[PDB]
Amino acid sequence: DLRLHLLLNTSVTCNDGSPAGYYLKESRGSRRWLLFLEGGWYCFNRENCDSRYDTMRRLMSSRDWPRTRTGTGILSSQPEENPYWWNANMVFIPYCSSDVWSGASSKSEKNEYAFMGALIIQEVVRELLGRGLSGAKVLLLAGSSAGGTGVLLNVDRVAEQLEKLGYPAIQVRGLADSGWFLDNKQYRHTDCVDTITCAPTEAIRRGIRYWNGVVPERCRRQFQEGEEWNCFFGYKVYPTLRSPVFVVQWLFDEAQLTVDNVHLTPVQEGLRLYIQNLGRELRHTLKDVPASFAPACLSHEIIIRSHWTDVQVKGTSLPRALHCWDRSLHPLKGCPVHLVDSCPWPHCNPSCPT
Ligand SMILES: CC1CCN(Cc2c[nH]c3ccccc23)CC1
Ligand SMILES: CC1CCN(Cc2c[nH]c3ccccc23)CC1
Ligand SMILES: *[C@@H]1O[C@H](CO)[C@@H](O)[C@H](O)[C@H]1NC(C)=O
Repeated sequence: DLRLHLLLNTSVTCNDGSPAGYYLKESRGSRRWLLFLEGGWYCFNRENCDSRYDTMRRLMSSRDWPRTRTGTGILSSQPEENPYWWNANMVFIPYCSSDVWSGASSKSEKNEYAFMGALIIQEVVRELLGRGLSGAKVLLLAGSSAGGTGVLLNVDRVAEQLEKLGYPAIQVRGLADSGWFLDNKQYRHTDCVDTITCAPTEAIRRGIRYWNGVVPERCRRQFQEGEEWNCFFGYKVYPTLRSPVFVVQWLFDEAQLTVDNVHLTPVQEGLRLYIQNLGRELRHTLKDVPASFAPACLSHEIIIRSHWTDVQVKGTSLPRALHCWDRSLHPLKGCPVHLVDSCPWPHCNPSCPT
C-alpha cells in the first residue's frame, strides 16, 4: 500500500503544470527496486488533449490524486499474489504526461500543456537515490501499455543516468508489458483527419513534434531526422538497446486490434485470415527475443492484475519466467525464459483470462 510523494523539483510537471510524483513502498531488507510506468493512450493535438482533460484528468494532473494507492500483481508485497518480487522496493509512477513517456517540453506562452514524460522518469530516479536507491543492486523499469512502450524508450537513459551519477554497479533492466505494437496494414482504412481516424504511425509523428519527443540515441541515428516515430515500435527499437529487456505481449492484443479497426462481437474468411496473420507476424518479431512471454489470448495488460499468476505458456507461468530470467542474468533445466505460443486463434491457450 504505497504512499504518494510529489516531486520536490516543481519544474517537472504533469500536463496542466501541477507537479508530478510517485508512490513508494520501501523495503529496507531488500536491494531490489521496481519502478512501474502507468499506461493510458496519449494525446497529439490541442483539441484531443482538451477533451482528455475533461474526462481523463487524472492522466493529465495531480490535483485529484489520492494519498495512498494499493499495490497489485507485481507491485504486491504478499508472496501469494506476487511470487516474483514480493520483498522488493515498490514504486508506481503515474502517467500524467500523455506522451508515451517521451516528452521534454514545458508549458509556457506557446505551449498550452507540458509534455515531460522523459524528464519525469528522470527526476524520480534522482530523488529515490536519497531514499535508499543508492544501495540497490538491480533496478527493474517496468510498465504496461503506453508505459510498456515507455520502458523501451527510456531504459537505456536510466542506465546512462546512473553511471553519470556514479552508480555503475546498479544493474538496470526493463520489463515491457503490452507495449510491443506492429505498424501493420489495417483491416479497414481511414485518412488522418481527426483523433479516431489517425493511424498510430501518423499520430505518433505529429505527437513527437507536439511533445518535443525524445527517442533512444542509437535508434535515432539509424532512422534520422523526422523518422523518429519508427522508434516507438518495439521490433525496431529493441535491437538498438543494450540493457536486458523482457517482453510480455499477448499475440492478439486488444489495443492492437483497435488501432487496426477490428471489433469482435460471425467471423469469416475475410477477418479470419487477418487475425491469423496478426498472430503470425508478431510471433515472427519475437523469434529472436531471448526473454519473452507471448500467450495466444485476446486481452490487454497483465503484470499489475492480481490474477497475473494464472496464465501459462507451455506449462510455465509469468512469475516463473521472470524468476528464470533473474537466474539467467547471474540455459536452465526446466526454467525457461523464451515462451511464445504457436497455436493460431484467440484463446487456444486454455489459461487465457476470462
Ligand atoms: C494547478 C492545476 C493546473 C491548472 N488548473 C487548470 C489549468 C489552468 N491553466 C491550464 C492550462 C492547461 C491545462 C490546465 C490548466 C488545474 C490545477
Ligand atoms: C491503455 C493502452 C495503452 C497503449 N495505447 C496505445 C499506444 C501507446 N503508445 C503507442 C505507440 C505506438 C502505437 C500504439 C501505442 C493503447 C491504450
Ligand atoms: C529540475 O528539473 C528540470 C527539468 O529536468 C532540470 O532542468 C533542473 O535542473 C532541475 N533542477 C534541480 C535543482 O534538480
